[PDB]
Amino acid sequence: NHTEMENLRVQLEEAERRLENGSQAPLALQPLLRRTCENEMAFLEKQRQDCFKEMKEAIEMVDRLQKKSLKLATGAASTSDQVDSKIFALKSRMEKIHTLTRETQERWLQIESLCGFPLLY
Amino acid sequence: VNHTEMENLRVQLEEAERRLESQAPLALQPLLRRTCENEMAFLEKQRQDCFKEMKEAIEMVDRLQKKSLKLATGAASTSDQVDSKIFALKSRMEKIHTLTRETQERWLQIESLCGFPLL
Repeated sequence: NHTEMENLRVQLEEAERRLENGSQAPLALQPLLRRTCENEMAFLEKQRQDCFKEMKEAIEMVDRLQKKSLKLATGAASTSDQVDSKIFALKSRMEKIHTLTRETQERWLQIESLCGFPLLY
Repeated sequence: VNHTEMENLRVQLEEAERRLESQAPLALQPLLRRTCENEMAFLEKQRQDCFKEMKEAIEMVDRLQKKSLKLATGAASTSDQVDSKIFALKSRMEKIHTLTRETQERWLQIESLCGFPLL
């Protein structure tokens, strides 16, 4: 009972160390921040999941195009053009997501070290 | 530059003034404000998605009243399954709603352990 326990070990170990330095935040914070940190990484993974899933739809669309009169279409974009810029968007988004998760990991490492206890992964 | 960097500063300087005369290191307040702001944003995007799906559903119900039929096996009709689409959605919206209450509490608690504002 359960991960509550490993938090405790984390806490007890630092309490021992503090009873004997650097930046230290109150030990009551460690479970609250480990939870927070964990929500945040989860939220990122689910964004990464979605972009993957949407990239997979895109691939399927390209498969359809290649498989399957035409008209004029105006001053707009063809469906093929629409798909190519779908991919572009998706790939920029996936880059955005990748840096966001590096930024977030850094932030959490900074928080750890200001706090004086572990929290990441 | 300026922007929210300034506001954080006023938050920090103010508390530094009180501390000079539970405490977390003041350098934490900007990192924690960012973090907290992310979490509420992530939450809101979820509330949005679920709203958007409850809207898709309302649309299905409408299409159903508008518009031949076989035996269908030992399963659920189109209207049966839409009705359960709505049930799931309503539950998700409820879990989403409690989650954001729990999350606010956590941040207030964090605030109080830290000794500075964050929401």
